[PDB]
Amino acid sequence: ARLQFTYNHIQRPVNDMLGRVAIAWCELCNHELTLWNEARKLNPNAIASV
Amino acid sequence: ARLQFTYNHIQRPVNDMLGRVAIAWCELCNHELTLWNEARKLNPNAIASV
Repeated sequence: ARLQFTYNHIQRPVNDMLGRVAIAWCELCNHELTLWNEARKLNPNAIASV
Repeated sequence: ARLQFTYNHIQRPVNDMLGRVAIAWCELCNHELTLWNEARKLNPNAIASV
């Protein structure tokens, strides 16, 4: 708990590696939400029941 | 670089393994393109903005 953010040269690779993971999830959510919100308008009963 | 494609019995398992990976990606692209290209006709503004 005292060391976690003090060693700058260890944190830089982590910020890059985890930042890329966070972005990948964000792009995937936008893709799925866009398809789901369009199907919702065509057939409300099916989408709501599922 | 000299060994890579000369040891025939090593390359056969690799051709099978990687051939299967390439096919899996190809089938997945056809599935996603088909859904995306239909949504594009229903709501061009939402799809283009994303």
